[PDB]
Amino acid sequence: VNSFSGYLKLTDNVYIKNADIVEEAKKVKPTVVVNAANVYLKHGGGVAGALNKATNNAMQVESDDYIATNGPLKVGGSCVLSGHNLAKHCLHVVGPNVNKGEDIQLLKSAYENFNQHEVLLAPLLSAGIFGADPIHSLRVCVDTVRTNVYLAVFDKNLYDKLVSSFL
Ligand SMILES: O=C1C[C@H]2CCC[C@@H](CN1)N2c1ncnc2[nH]c(Cl)cc12
Repeated sequence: VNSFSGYLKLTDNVYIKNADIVEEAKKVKPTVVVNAANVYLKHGGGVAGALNKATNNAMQVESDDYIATNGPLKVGGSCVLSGHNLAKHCLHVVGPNVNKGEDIQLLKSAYENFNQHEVLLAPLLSAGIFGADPIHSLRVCVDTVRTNVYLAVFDKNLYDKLVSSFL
């Protein structure tokens, strides 16, 4: 039993809700919140910009130190950093950005990072400003993640479409 409330159950291990991941994180304080990161951990917009803003830029300060030490992530890769006031940990995961020409096949590799954590709160990778089809992202999530994932979908219209079209 966990503290996630109001989710629709899609499969044995995947749950979905129309919610703002920022507000959901602040309420649940999950062990792991997933960020829709880029390889530079520059959290300017989309989910990343929103999460970083909620940490009062502490996420960005920590991220800049991480990059200065380690260099950029790989597309499809991840790193674990602090969750600040939102969660114990933040798993920064880089899905391919279609608006940069990146290989959509890397989306499965991106979701594989979730399997290193028993329970996560997460957005749909590569959705939103990353330019991928959120319906496809949900399919890859369901077919790749085996741990317990709670998906927050900000747009109510998109949420309804994701539920109504789910096979
Ligand atoms: O539902 C979506 C899809 C998903 C990936 C693309 C960017 C946005 C757009 N809307 N996003 C979010 N997901 C969950 N929480 C969110 N909070 C804020 Cl602000 C945005 C946001």
